[PDB]
Amino acid sequence: MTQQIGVIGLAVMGKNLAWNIESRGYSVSVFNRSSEKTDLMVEESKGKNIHPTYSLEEFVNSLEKPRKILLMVQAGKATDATIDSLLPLLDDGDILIDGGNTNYQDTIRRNKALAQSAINFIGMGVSGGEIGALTGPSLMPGGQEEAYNKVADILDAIAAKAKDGASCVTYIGPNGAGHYVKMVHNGIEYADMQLIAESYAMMKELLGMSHEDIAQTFKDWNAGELESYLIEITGDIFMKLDENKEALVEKILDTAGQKGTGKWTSINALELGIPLTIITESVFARFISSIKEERVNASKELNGPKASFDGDKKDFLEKIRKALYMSKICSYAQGFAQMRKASEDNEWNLKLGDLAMIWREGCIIRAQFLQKIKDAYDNNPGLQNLLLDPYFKNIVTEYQDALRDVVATGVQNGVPTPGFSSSINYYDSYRAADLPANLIQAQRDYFGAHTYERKDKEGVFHTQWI
Amino acid sequence: MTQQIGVIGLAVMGKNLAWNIESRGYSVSVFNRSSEKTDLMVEESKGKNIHPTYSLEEFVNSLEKPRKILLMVQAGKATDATIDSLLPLLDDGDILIDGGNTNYQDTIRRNKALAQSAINFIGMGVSGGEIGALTGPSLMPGGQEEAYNKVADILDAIAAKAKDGASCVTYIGPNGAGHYVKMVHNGIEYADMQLIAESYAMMKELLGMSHEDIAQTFKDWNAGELESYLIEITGDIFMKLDENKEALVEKILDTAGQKGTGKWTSINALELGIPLTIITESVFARFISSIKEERVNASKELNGPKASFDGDKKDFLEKIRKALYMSKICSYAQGFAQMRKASEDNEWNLKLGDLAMIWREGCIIRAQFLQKIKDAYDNNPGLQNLLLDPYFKNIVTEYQDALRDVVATGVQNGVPTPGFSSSINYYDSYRAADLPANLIQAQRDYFGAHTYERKDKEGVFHTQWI
Repeated sequence: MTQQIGVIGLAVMGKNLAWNIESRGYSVSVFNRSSEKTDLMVEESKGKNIHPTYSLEEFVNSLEKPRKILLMVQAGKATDATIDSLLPLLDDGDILIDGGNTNYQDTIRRNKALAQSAINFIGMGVSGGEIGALTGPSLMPGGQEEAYNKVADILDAIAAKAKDGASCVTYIGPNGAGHYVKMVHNGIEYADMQLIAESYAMMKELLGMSHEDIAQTFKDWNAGELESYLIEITGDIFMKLDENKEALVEKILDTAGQKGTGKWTSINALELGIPLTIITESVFARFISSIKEERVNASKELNGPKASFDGDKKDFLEKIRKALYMSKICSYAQGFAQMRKASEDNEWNLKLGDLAMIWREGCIIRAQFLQKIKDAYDNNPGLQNLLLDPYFKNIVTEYQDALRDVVATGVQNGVPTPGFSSSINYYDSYRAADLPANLIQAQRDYFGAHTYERKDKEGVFHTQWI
Repeated sequence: MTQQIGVIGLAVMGKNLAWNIESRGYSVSVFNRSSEKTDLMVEESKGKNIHPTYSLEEFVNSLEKPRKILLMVQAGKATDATIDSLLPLLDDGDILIDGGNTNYQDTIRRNKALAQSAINFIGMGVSGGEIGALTGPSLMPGGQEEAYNKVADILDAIAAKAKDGASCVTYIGPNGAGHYVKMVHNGIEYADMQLIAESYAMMKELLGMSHEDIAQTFKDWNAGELESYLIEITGDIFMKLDENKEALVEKILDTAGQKGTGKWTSINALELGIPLTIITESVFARFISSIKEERVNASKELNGPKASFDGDKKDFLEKIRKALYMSKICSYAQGFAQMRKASEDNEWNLKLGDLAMIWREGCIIRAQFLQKIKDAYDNNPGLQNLLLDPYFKNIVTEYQDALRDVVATGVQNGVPTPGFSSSINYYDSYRAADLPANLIQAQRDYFGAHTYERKDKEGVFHTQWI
C-alpha cells in the first residue's frame, strides 16, 4: 500500500510536479490541506499512479521509508506550519524537500532545527514555471548530501535534459545552498529582462521601429549567440495583438512588479562585498517604474533632449545586439562572482561549472550562452572572473566599442540605459589597475584618521594634511 | 559631589565629547571598563570638571537624577552588555544616550525594551570626526521626546552652530529615527566622495591635469555653489607633497574597503522600494576598488580606448563642474526620498527640512548645498522629490546637457563614471512617463502568469501570448 514519494500542496506547481514524477514511473501520494483540490486532482488524474490521502497521518503512513515528502505550499508561515505538523509523525532519516521560492536563510534555519530531530531537509529551488514543472524543470536542491542521493534518481528523471544528455539537476551543497542558487538565478533574470527592455527602448524610441520590426529583430538575434528563452518569448510578445489589432504590449501598464527575491540578491551582494551593479540597477529600475503617477507628473515639469538618430539604423541595431550580449557577460560575471563569495563565506563548496550546466535548460534564463559559462569553468575551475575566460575576454574586448556607442547615444538622446551604463562601467572599473579610490582614502584619513596604505611602501600611514 | 552627565567609553570620540560637554561649563563623570583609558583621560583633563569612576555602580551613583548617560562604546554586543549591566542599577526616568554608529533597528529594540522598565533611551547619531566631537559636531538624537528636552540644553551647547546661530542638533523623531538619519547621512557621504572622485579621474585621465591644476580647480569650485567641506579638503589633499616633492595622494593605494557602513543605506533602500542608484553604485565602487590585485591582473588582459581630449579643456572642466552639482542633486533627491518613505513606514513624522538644517555645519557632508534642501522643504513641506523643487528644477534642466556630454565622453574614453551615469539615468527614468517596464510585465505574464494592468482599460489581465 506504500507509495514511493509524497507531495503536499496541490496547486498548479505541486500538481504539475507530482504528474511529472508520475510520468517517470514512480508512485506518488498527494495531500492538500483543503481536500477539495485533492478531489480535483484525482479526477484530473484518472488512470495515473496518484494515491490521494486526506490527512497528514494517512499521507505519512502511505510513503515508503526513508520518507520522501515534497512540500509545495506557499512560503513562510504555511511552510513552517506544515513542517511542524509533519514532524511528530515522522521517523529518523525521513526527508523533507521544500520546493517553494524560499529565502535561503529560512532553509538554513529549517535545516538546522530539523537535523536535531534526525529529519533531513532539502531546500530545492525550482525554475521553469508551471509548464516546466510538468515537463522538466531546472532543480537546485541543497541540504544533506546523503538525503539528496536517496532522492537523486527521481530528481534526475523529472529534470530537463540538456543537449548533452545531462539532467538539469545536481547536488548544490549544504543547507540553504540550493535556495541561494535559485535566488541568484532570479537576480540574473531581472538583469536579462532589463537589458532586453533597454534594447526595446532604443529600438522603439530612437530608431522609431514598429512592433513587427522589433519582433523580427529579436527573432534574428535569437538565431545567433544571443539565443535564449527570454529573447525567444520577447519575439512572440511583439507579435500579439489585441481587439483593435494593435500591439498588446504597448497597452500594458509599465509598472514592473516584483515579489522580492530580486531585491534579496542585491541585499546579499551588499552584505558580501560583491559589486552586483547590473542586477541591482535592474531592481531599482523596477522600483522607479512602479511610481507611475510620480513619473507622469515629472514628465510635465522636467525637460530633456528629443530622441533623434540620423545614422545607419541597421548598423546601430547590430551595435545594440553586441551591447546586449556584452552586458549579459558582465552581469553573469557579477552574478557568478557573488556565488563564489557566498560559497566561501558559507563553506558551501559551490562548483560554479555545475550551476551553469543545470541552467542550460529548464530555467527561465536558459540560453546557449550558459554552455559557454560551463566551458569556461571546465577549462579553468579557478577562473576568478568570466571576463578573463579566453572566449568571453575575446567578445568583450571587441564588443566594448558597440557598447560604448550605445550608452553614449542613449545618454545624449535621453533614453535611460541603466543596465548598459553599469555594464560598461563595470568593465572599465574591473580592468582599471588604478582607481580614484586613492582620493577617497586620503579624504577618510583627512577627516577621520582612518589611515591608508601606499603603492610603493608597505605599512599603515596617517598624514596631517593641513 | 555629583555630576550633571556621564560618558561611558573613553576612546577618542567619547573622550572628545566629554571634553566638549565640560568645555561648556557642565560637570561630567567618565567611565571606561578598561581602567587605563580612564587614567589617561585623568592626566589629560588637568583643571577640568571631569570626575573619573571605575565601576558602573560608582558611575551611576555620581550623577544627579534624572541621570544622563552617554554610551560611546563599541556598536553591537558591547553596547548591549553595558545597557544590560546598567539596567538593574538605574532608576525610573533615567536617560541612556547611545551615540555610536549603530544599526537603527538595534536602537528600536533597545528603546522598546528599555521602556518596559521605565528607562528613556535616545539613539543619537554623531557626525564630525574626532575633531568635530571636540569642537562642535552634528547631532541626530531620536527617542523619547521629553527625554530629549531634558538633555537638549547640553546637546545645543556642544553642537556646531550654523552661521545663522542655529545649533546643528534637533529632535529627529521617535526610537531609532536618529540612527537611521545618521545612516543615510553616511550613504550620502559615500556618493559625495565618489562623485568628487569621478571628477578627479576625468581631470587626470581625460584632461591630463597635474595635481596643481587639480587642486586649483577644486578650490575654484569651492568658491561657488559647490562650496562644501569635502570639496575644500580635496583641494588641500592635491597640494600635499611627499618627501620627494611628489603628490602624496597619488602614492596612496586605491582600496576603499568592503565593510563600511554606507552599505546599510542601500540595503534599507532595497527593502523600502526606493531607487537609490547613485549611493548604491558608490558603495559598489568601493567594493571593486578593494580587489586591487585582481584589477591589476585584468588591466594586463582587458583593453580599452586610450583616453584623449582634443577640445577646449576649460569648457570641459566647467561641464564636469555642472555634472558634479547635478549629480549631487540627484543623489540627495534619492537619499531624501528614502527618508521620506522610511518616515512614513516607521511612523516617525520626520521633518526633512529641519534635517538639512542640522547638516549645514558639523557633519562631513556639510555644504552651502544643504541650505537649498532646507529652503526646498520650507517652501513646500510635502515635496515628493527634490528634482521638482523650483531651484533644483532650474539647475538640472539647465545642467543636464553638461552631464550628458561628460558621461558620453567618459564612456567613449574608458573612464568609469558610475556616479555620473546613474545620475543621468535616474533623471531620464524619473521624468519618463512611459518606461519599457511594459515588456517586463508582458514577459512575467508569459512565463509566470503574474498578470498585468493596462494603460487604457482598468482591471487585471492575463494573456495566452502564443
